[PDB]
Amino acid sequence: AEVRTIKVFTTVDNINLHTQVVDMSMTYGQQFGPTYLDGADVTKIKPHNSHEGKTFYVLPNDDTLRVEAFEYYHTTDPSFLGRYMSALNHTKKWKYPQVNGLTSIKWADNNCYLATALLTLQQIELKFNPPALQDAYYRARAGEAANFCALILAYCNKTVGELGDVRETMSYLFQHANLDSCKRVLNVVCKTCGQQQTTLKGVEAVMYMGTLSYEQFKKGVTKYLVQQESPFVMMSAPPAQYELKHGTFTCASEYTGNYQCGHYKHITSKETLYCIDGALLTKSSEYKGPITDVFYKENSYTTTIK
Ligand SMILES: Cc1ccc(N)cc1C(=O)N[C@H](C)c1cccc2ccccc12
Ligand SMILES: [Zn+2]
Ligand SMILES: [Zn+2]
Repeated sequence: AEVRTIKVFTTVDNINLHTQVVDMSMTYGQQFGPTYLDGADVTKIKPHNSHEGKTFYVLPNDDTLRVEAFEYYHTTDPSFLGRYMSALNHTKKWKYPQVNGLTSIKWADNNCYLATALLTLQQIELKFNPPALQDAYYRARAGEAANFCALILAYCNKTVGELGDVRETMSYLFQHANLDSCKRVLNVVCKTCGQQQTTLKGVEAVMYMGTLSYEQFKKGVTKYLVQQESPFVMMSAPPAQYELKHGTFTCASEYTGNYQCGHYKHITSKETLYCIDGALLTKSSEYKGPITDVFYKENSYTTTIK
């Protein structure tokens, strides 16, 4: 049989391309292990004349790719690239409309939690350690968030169509952001026992579960905030009917519904109050509803309590 070939580029990061020659009589799986073309799995398919020149992903089956891959994703999960492509295969069909000055995601495949989280990240100062996330966040800020959402699914071990928790997701991303300058000192007091002062750093320093109001946390829940050093704070608690006031907060997640089967919305404080429901938009001067996460910006705070 006539043995024909084409040339292609393989990569793990789409930053280093490595020219390959493929036998057209064999599937890519017989030459590259698993193989993808914008996420679509091409392991079981044989080369086409049109694939010549095009860039193909591969699993890091050789030391170069392993290095390239860790340097780019900051992970060694042997399944990461696969889960990123499969997700990407899906998130590329999503629409990412600009809603109220920000990138959003039209509802599809239970992505309400990804949308609310993508709106939140555009609004708080976050610097990602993995290049993959740095690169995809920057393209994402410009309405091309298909890769950003697909990497989030793969970093948070979720599959398209499953519902996630906003707070759990953001927690994952925080583990990949550079939040080392972040500190938190708490003081707790009893009139009989004593007082316990905790100090927290990093991810734990910007996240709290039990209250939605920063102001309450500075007065007392007796636990009170003594010092906080962070670009922002995330205040979280199980959904409770709550009232947000223009100007007192940056953003917030509304979780309507039941445990692991509800709907998420994002409220943002700009010149007025806006509800960003995926690709839908309402404005209002006040807002009340089932709120679970409030986000407040910050630089430095020190208490006056003694
Ligand atoms: C969407 C989702 C996916 C995975 C997991 N593990 C949880 C959730 C989820 O529903 N979280 C909301 C905010 C929630 C959190 C905490 C307590 C809650 C009690 C009652 C209702 C909602 C509650
Ligand atoms: Zn006591
Ligand atoms: Zn208490």
